Amino acid sequence: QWMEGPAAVHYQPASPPRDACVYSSCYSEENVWKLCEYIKNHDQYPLEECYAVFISNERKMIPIWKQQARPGDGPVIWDYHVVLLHVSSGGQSFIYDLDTVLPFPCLFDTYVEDAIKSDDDIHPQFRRKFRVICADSYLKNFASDRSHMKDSSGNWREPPPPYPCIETGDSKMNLNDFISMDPKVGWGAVYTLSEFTHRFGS
Repeated sequence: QWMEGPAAVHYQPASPPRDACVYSSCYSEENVWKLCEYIKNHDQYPLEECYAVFISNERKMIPIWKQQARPGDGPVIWDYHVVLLHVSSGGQSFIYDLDTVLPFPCLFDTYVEDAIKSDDDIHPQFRRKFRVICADSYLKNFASDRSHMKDSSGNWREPPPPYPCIETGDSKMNLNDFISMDPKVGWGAVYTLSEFTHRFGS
Protein backbone atom coordinates (compact mmCIF):
# COMPACT_ATOMS: atom_id res chain seq x y z
CA GLN A 1 0.00 0.00 0.00
CA TRP A 2 1.01 3.56 -0.67
CA MET A 3 -0.72 6.46 1.03
CA GLU A 4 -0.73 9.85 -0.64
CA GLY A 5 1.08 12.49 1.39
CA PRO A 6 -6.05 18.34 0.47
CA ALA A 7 -7.45 15.75 -1.93
CA ALA A 8 -10.32 17.18 -3.95
CA VAL A 9 -12.33 13.98 -3.77
CA HIS A 10 -15.64 15.92 -3.68
CA TYR A 11 -14.60 18.37 -6.43
CA GLN A 12 -17.58 20.01 -8.13
CA PRO A 13 -17.03 20.69 -11.85
CA ALA A 14 -16.62 24.33 -12.88
CA SER A 15 -18.58 23.70 -16.11
CA PRO A 16 -21.75 21.93 -17.20
CA PRO A 17 -21.34 18.30 -18.27
CA ARG A 18 -19.42 17.79 -21.52
CA ASP A 19 -22.44 17.29 -23.75
CA ALA A 20 -24.09 20.49 -22.45
CA CYS A 21 -21.13 22.75 -23.24
CA VAL A 22 -20.86 24.98 -26.29
CA TYR A 23 -18.56 23.15 -28.68
CA SER A 24 -17.32 23.25 -32.28
CA SER A 25 -14.85 20.74 -33.67
CA CYS A 26 -11.49 22.32 -34.60
CA TYR A 27 -12.15 25.55 -32.60
CA SER A 28 -10.84 24.46 -29.20
CA GLU A 29 -9.53 27.99 -28.54
CA GLU A 30 -13.15 29.21 -28.64
CA ASN A 31 -14.56 26.20 -26.79
CA VAL A 32 -12.18 27.04 -23.94
CA TRP A 33 -13.03 30.75 -24.17
CA LYS A 34 -16.69 29.80 -23.73
CA LEU A 35 -15.84 27.74 -20.65
CA CYS A 36 -14.00 30.75 -19.18
CA GLU A 37 -17.03 32.95 -19.91
CA TYR A 38 -19.28 30.42 -18.17
CA ILE A 39 -17.01 30.35 -15.12
CA LYS A 40 -16.87 34.14 -14.97
CA ASN A 41 -20.66 34.49 -14.99
CA HIS A 42 -21.54 31.45 -12.84
CA ASP A 43 -20.09 32.89 -9.58
CA GLN A 44 -18.91 29.48 -8.29
CA TYR A 45 -15.11 29.72 -8.53
CA PRO A 46 -12.78 32.73 -8.76
CA LEU A 47 -11.91 33.12 -12.43
CA GLU A 48 -8.27 33.59 -11.37
CA GLU A 49 -8.10 29.90 -10.37
CA CYS A 50 -8.48 29.00 -14.06
CA TYR A 51 -6.23 29.19 -17.09
CA ALA A 52 -6.44 28.70 -20.82
CA VAL A 53 -3.67 26.36 -21.92
CA PHE A 54 -2.45 26.42 -25.52
CA ILE A 55 -0.43 23.36 -26.56
CA SER A 56 1.80 23.70 -29.65
CA ASN A 57 5.42 23.91 -30.79
CA GLU A 58 7.62 25.74 -33.30
CA ARG A 59 6.67 23.42 -36.18
CA LYS A 60 2.97 23.35 -35.18
CA MET A 61 2.76 19.55 -35.02
CA ILE A 62 1.91 18.13 -31.58
CA PRO A 63 0.55 14.66 -30.77
CA ILE A 64 -2.26 14.37 -28.24
CA TRP A 65 -3.59 10.94 -27.24
CA LYS A 66 -7.06 10.01 -25.93
CA GLN A 67 -8.61 12.37 -28.50
CA GLN A 68 -12.15 11.85 -29.77
CA ALA A 69 -11.15 12.53 -33.36
CA ARG A 70 -9.06 9.32 -33.39
CA PRO A 71 -10.43 6.59 -31.11
CA GLY A 72 -7.87 3.98 -30.16
CA ASP A 73 -4.35 4.25 -28.78
CA GLY A 74 -2.85 6.55 -31.42
CA PRO A 75 -2.45 10.32 -31.27
CA VAL A 76 -4.07 13.12 -33.19
CA ILE A 77 -1.42 15.43 -34.66
CA TRP A 78 -2.71 18.97 -34.15
CA ASP A 79 -1.22 22.29 -35.17
CA TYR A 80 -2.29 23.49 -31.70
CA HIS A 81 -4.88 22.45 -29.12
CA VAL A 82 -6.38 24.40 -26.21
CA VAL A 83 -7.68 23.08 -22.86
CA LEU A 84 -8.86 24.67 -19.62
CA LEU A 85 -6.88 24.16 -16.40
CA HIS A 86 -8.52 24.70 -13.00
CA VAL A 87 -6.10 24.87 -10.08
CA SER A 88 -8.55 24.24 -7.26
CA SER A 89 -7.97 26.04 -3.97
CA GLY A 90 -6.42 23.02 -2.27
CA GLY A 91 -3.86 22.69 -5.08
CA GLN A 92 -5.31 19.78 -7.04
CA SER A 93 -5.48 20.68 -10.73
CA PHE A 94 -8.10 19.52 -13.24
CA ILE A 95 -8.08 19.62 -17.05
CA TYR A 96 -11.27 20.37 -19.01
CA ASP A 97 -10.79 19.12 -22.59
CA LEU A 98 -14.03 18.83 -24.53
CA ASP A 99 -12.11 16.78 -27.13
CA THR A 100 -10.71 14.12 -24.77
CA VAL A 101 -12.11 10.64 -24.29
CA LEU A 102 -10.82 10.84 -20.70
CA PRO A 103 -13.23 12.20 -18.07
CA PHE A 104 -14.46 15.80 -18.30
CA PRO A 105 -13.01 17.13 -16.04
CA CYS A 106 -9.95 14.91 -15.52
CA LEU A 107 -7.32 15.03 -12.77
CA PHE A 108 -4.22 16.85 -14.03
CA ASP A 109 -1.73 14.02 -13.51
CA THR A 110 -3.98 11.52 -15.28
CA TYR A 111 -4.45 13.86 -18.24
CA VAL A 112 -0.70 14.39 -18.56
CA GLU A 113 0.04 10.67 -18.17
CA ASP A 114 -2.52 9.37 -20.67
CA ALA A 115 -3.28 12.22 -23.11
CA ILE A 116 0.11 13.97 -23.22
CA LYS A 117 2.69 11.25 -22.34
CA SER A 118 6.42 11.83 -21.88
CA ASP A 119 8.40 13.76 -24.47
CA ASP A 120 11.59 11.87 -23.58
CA ASP A 121 11.17 9.27 -26.35
CA ILE A 122 9.25 11.48 -28.78
CA HIS A 123 11.03 12.65 -31.91
CA PRO A 124 12.16 16.16 -30.94
CA GLN A 125 10.22 18.11 -33.58
CA PHE A 126 6.94 16.77 -32.10
CA ARG A 127 7.70 17.76 -28.49
CA ARG A 128 5.03 19.78 -26.67
CA LYS A 129 5.13 23.28 -25.23
CA PHE A 130 2.40 24.94 -23.17
CA ARG A 131 1.29 28.56 -22.98
CA VAL A 132 -0.69 29.14 -19.79
CA ILE A 133 -2.88 32.28 -19.66
CA CYS A 134 -4.99 33.37 -16.68
CA ALA A 135 -8.63 32.96 -17.68
CA ASP A 136 -9.36 36.59 -16.82
CA SER A 137 -6.57 37.74 -19.14
CA TYR A 138 -7.77 35.32 -21.84
CA LEU A 139 -11.30 36.74 -21.77
CA LYS A 140 -9.95 40.27 -21.86
CA ASN A 141 -7.38 39.82 -24.63
CA PHE A 142 -8.18 36.92 -26.97
CA ALA A 143 -9.53 37.71 -30.45
CA SER A 144 -10.12 35.52 -33.51
CA ASP A 145 -11.72 36.42 -36.83
CA ARG A 146 -11.58 32.72 -37.86
CA SER A 147 -9.62 33.62 -41.01
CA HIS A 148 -7.24 30.71 -40.43
CA MET A 149 -10.13 28.25 -40.97
CA LYS A 150 -10.74 29.08 -44.64
CA ASP A 151 -9.29 27.29 -47.65
CA SER A 152 -7.47 28.95 -50.55
CA SER A 153 -10.81 30.08 -52.03
CA GLY A 154 -12.12 31.58 -48.78
CA ASN A 155 -14.49 28.73 -47.91
CA TRP A 156 -14.66 27.10 -44.50
CA ARG A 157 -12.51 24.04 -43.83
CA GLU A 158 -14.67 23.34 -40.77
CA PRO A 159 -18.01 24.97 -39.94
CA PRO A 160 -17.60 27.93 -37.56
CA PRO A 161 -19.10 28.21 -34.08
CA PRO A 162 -22.71 29.48 -34.06
CA TYR A 163 -22.09 32.97 -32.64
CA PRO A 164 -20.15 36.10 -33.67
CA CYS A 165 -16.36 36.09 -33.79
CA ILE A 166 -14.71 36.91 -30.48
CA GLU A 167 -13.16 40.38 -30.61
CA THR A 168 -11.86 43.03 -28.22
CA GLY A 169 -11.40 46.78 -28.33
CA ASP A 170 -7.74 46.19 -29.18
CA SER A 171 -7.88 43.41 -31.77
CA LYS A 172 -10.02 41.38 -34.12
CA MET A 173 -7.38 38.66 -34.55
CA ASN A 174 -4.39 37.71 -32.41
CA LEU A 175 -4.69 33.92 -32.37
CA ASN A 176 -1.11 33.54 -33.61
CA ASP A 177 0.16 35.26 -30.43
CA PHE A 178 -1.39 32.43 -28.38
CA ILE A 179 -0.32 29.54 -30.62
CA SER A 180 3.22 30.92 -30.59
CA MET A 181 5.50 29.39 -27.98
CA ASP A 182 7.90 32.36 -28.05
CA PRO A 183 7.87 33.83 -24.50
CA LYS A 184 8.65 37.27 -26.01
CA VAL A 185 5.18 37.20 -27.64
CA GLY A 186 1.68 37.32 -26.23
CA TRP A 187 0.29 36.81 -22.73
CA GLY A 188 0.87 34.29 -19.98
CA ALA A 189 3.79 31.95 -19.37
CA VAL A 190 5.42 29.41 -21.70
CA TYR A 191 6.54 26.02 -20.34
CA THR A 192 8.19 22.92 -21.73
CA LEU A 193 6.33 19.70 -20.94
CA SER A 194 8.55 18.90 -17.95
CA GLU A 195 8.28 22.50 -16.70
CA PHE A 196 4.49 22.35 -17.07
CA THR A 197 4.19 19.11 -15.11
CA HIS A 198 6.69 20.32 -12.49
CA ARG A 199 4.62 23.50 -12.02
CA PHE A 200 1.11 22.05 -11.83
CA GLY A 201 1.44 18.34 -11.09
CA SER A 202 1.46 16.47 -7.80
